[PDB]
Amino acid sequence: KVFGRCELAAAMKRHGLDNYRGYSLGNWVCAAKFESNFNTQATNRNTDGSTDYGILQINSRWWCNDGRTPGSRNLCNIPCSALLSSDITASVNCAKKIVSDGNGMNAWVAWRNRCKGTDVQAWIRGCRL
Ligand SMILES: [Au+]
Ligand SMILES: [Au+]
Ligand SMILES: [Au+]
Ligand SMILES: [Cl-]
Ligand code: NA
Repeated sequence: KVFGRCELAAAMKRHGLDNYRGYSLGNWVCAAKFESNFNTQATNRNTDGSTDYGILQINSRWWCNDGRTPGSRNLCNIPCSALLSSDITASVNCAKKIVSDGNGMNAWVAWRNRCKGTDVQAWIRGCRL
């Protein structure tokens, strides 16, 4: 599923991400934009041979099991394919563990490089939330 910006904002808010570990909704929408262009089916290969899955590009190295990432963990205890669903519940619940792990949203290199220190409120401008 390719979400609209405000559609994703509303889904992430309903799923409890607004100010989760202190990160305003705009941060999460900004992250999803630059990670996946709001596309739940987005997959990308990492240099280490791990893969990033779904709207928040969650990595098989640590968080999910894709059956082909040697010497990896499955800390969200999910198949990586669950992160590709039109339903963002698994992505959001896994993202909550990730951002809690000590590095906050710096775990998403695209958040650090493209969202951090920017006016992220712009990502939820005009949305009914
Ligand atoms: Au909180
Ligand atoms: Au992208
Ligand atoms: Au900011
Ligand atoms: Cl689970
Ligand atoms: Na990416």
